[PDB]
This record gives sequence, C-alpha cells and structure tokens, in this order.
Amino acid sequence: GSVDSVLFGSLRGHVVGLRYYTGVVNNNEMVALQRDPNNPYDKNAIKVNNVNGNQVGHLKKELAGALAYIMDNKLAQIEGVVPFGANNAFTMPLHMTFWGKEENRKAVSDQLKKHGFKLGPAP
Amino acid sequence: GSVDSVLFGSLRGHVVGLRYYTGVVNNNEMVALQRDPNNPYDKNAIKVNNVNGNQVGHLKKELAGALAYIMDNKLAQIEGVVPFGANNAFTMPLHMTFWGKEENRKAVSDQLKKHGFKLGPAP
Ligand code: NA
Ligand code: NA
Repeated sequence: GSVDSVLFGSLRGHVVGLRYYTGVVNNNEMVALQRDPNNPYDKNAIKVNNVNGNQVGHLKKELAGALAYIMDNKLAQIEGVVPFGANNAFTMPLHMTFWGKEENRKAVSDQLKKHGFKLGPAP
Repeated sequence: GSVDSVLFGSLRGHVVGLRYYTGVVNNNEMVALQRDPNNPYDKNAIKVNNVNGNQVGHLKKELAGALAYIMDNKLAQIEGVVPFGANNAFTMPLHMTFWGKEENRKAVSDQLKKHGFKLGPAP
C-alpha cells in the first residue's frame, strides 16, 4: 500500500506447532510474523503471533528457511492472514501477501526460487 | 488495513467492456474502483481505472448492482487487483478485498446476499 511500494504476490502456507502454544486466532484475522533468531532448533525460525501479540505457532520450517533471509534483509514486507481453519488442532492455513520496492523484487524472487517456492498473484 | 478496521472477505469477478477503453493494466497490479453515478446506462455503474486514472472498463453490471450501495454508504473499502489475464481483449479477472468497520459486517453481507453474492475468505 505504502506509496513507492507495490504488491509483489502471495504465498499460501501453514502455521504449525499449534499444540505447543496457547495463543488463539479468529478467521479472517491478521497475524504477525516475527523472526526468532535465538531459536535453539532453527536459526531461521519465524514465530506467528496473534494481533494481541501472543504466540500461536511457527511457520513451517521449509517456508521459514526461505523467508528468514527476506525478513532479515528487509527485502519485502510480508502480511499474514488466516483465511479459515482458525480452530484447527495441529496446523492452520495462512495466506501471506508480499509487497515492497522493485529494486528488491528480483532478490525476493531468486530467494524463493532457490528454495523451491514461487509467488502467486497478489494479494 | 488500518486499525480498527477488519477484513470482511474477498470477491472474484471480472472487468468488462475492455474493447471500449484505452487504459491498460499490468498483470498482477492494483486498479481503482470509481463510482459513475451519472452513467446513463446504469446509475449503479462502477468504473475500473488503472493506476494513472485511465479507465480500463467497468465492473460487470450484476456486481455493480450489489456493490454501489456499499460504496455510496461507505460500508466497506474495496481494493481491486488484476491477478492475471491483464492482456485479455474483452474481460479480465478481478480480485476484490473488502475491509471496514466491524459494525458494518452484517450490512455488507445482507447487501451482497440481496444480489445473490457472498464474500469468500480474506484477503
Ligand atoms: Na481497452
Ligand atoms: Na473514460
């Protein structure tokens, strides 16, 4: 939205590890992605928090494995929305919208491609 | 979407009337929805413009009939993206995201349902 920036595309994925956390989400709600570089199992960890800031889970490890570099180097802004399945037991769907500057679009695309991902259309 | 607005959902439709207008859209790009209340063929008309303000076409008449009331009464903000098919000669896919004040949620859904529509998952 921010002027100077454009929608790049979207990805679909899942929040995992719900059984380990107590944070809850409603359908159609935004969630916050938050890097956790101190995670002692995965340096590329990305937590998913609800709008109140309580943790819900993590991005699946393959997806974090691609996105952590994009977050760390501020190559895009990534907004997550849970479209449905907010009451699921183990994993929850997540829709991610990517936006930013064109000077960074190639880098985002290359990072995703090198990890087997590809953006779909926005939002 | 700004606080305290919420996402209501999504709608998929088409931009029509492309053969009549000069405006070009790029694949995977935002468009502007603009009410055309003095359109003599349809008081409910909604123009679709590209990011320069040039008209590209119109929302299909059946969809405009549902959405004009929503726009005129400021019940939701509606954001349009053309996800693909931007090179189509006649009609072009359009993805609409709806957001607004949570107190308008019933009014939006009742208005859409009067015209045989409902929103899908956000965004
Ligand atoms: Na045209
Ligand atoms: Na025109």
